[PDB]
Amino acid sequence: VNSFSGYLKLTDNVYIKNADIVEEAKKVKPTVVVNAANVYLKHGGGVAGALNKATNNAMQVESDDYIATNGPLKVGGSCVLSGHNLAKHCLHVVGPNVNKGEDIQLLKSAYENFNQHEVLLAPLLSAGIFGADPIHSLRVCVDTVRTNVYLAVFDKNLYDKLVSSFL
Ligand SMILES: CC(C)[C@H](Nc1ncnc2[nH]c(-c3ccc(S(=O)(=O)NCCO)cc3)cc12)c1ccc2c(c1)S(=O)(=O)CCC2
Repeated sequence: VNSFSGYLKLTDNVYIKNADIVEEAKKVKPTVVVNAANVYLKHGGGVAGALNKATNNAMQVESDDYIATNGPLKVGGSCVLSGHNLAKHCLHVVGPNVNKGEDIQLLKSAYENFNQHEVLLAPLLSAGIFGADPIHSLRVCVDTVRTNVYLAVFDKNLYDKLVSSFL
């Protein structure tokens, strides 16, 4: 259960590893995997596309049914759906996409959703092509998340810059 390996503990509740979140989910089958979602839960590329491809599109079929019945999420919001073969549950969280003018204050609301789950495997919210400064996203995670979060960052260069900034 939640057999995370090779993480570096940064704080009492934040751990980090240079790894593909999809490979970590396949190995660990955690209780919760976090998806870096958008408000219509369309998993077209990046982390969301990779997690969806690893479920062979089951995540996308389920997300479409959630959207049809409940409507879109808001930026900073989340929903809990099945984790299929990757985890017991998938927590779809929408961080702001600064490359599109969404406010950075919503990154704190996005990480606050992690607090409803004791243990989570997660990506660094709003980083990559969402345009937020990735070291700033790690500072918001550290100051906002109180439950146990295991961050998988699939880039050794960025992992080293995050760990150098933190230590
Ligand atoms: C900052 C960056 C290093 C980080 N990336 C990632 N972090 C952690 N696990 C990751 N897996 C992949 C991946 C991609 C594609 C594929 S593939 O389907 O092309 N190849 C399949 C081979 O089995 C296979 C894994 C990316 C990745 C990240 C963190 C946050 C965000 C992004 C990206 S974003 O997707 O640009 C926008 C949403 C916010």
